[PDB]
Amino acid sequence: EGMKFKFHSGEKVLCFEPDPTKARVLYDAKIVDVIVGKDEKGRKIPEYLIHFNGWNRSWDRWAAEDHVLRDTDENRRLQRKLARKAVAR
Repeated sequence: EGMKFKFHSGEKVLCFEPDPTKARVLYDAKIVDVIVGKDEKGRKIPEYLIHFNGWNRSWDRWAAEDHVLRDTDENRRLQRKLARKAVAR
């Protein structure tokens, strides 16, 4: 690998809505795999296979490190804020 990974396989996490057509929110999620990938420019980055809790494995997707947050009180609070803001009615 060479590089440093902030998260690890098996780690329960909060992952942002990966669909840009959808409201920004944080899902309860789990790291399922980790590789070295690339950004828009071809520069090496870390990437994570995310399974989203309560969603079947067809929703699994690769995310960049910054789209994933550690599951903490602090990020739980943010999850609440983002979720209640997304209610459109």
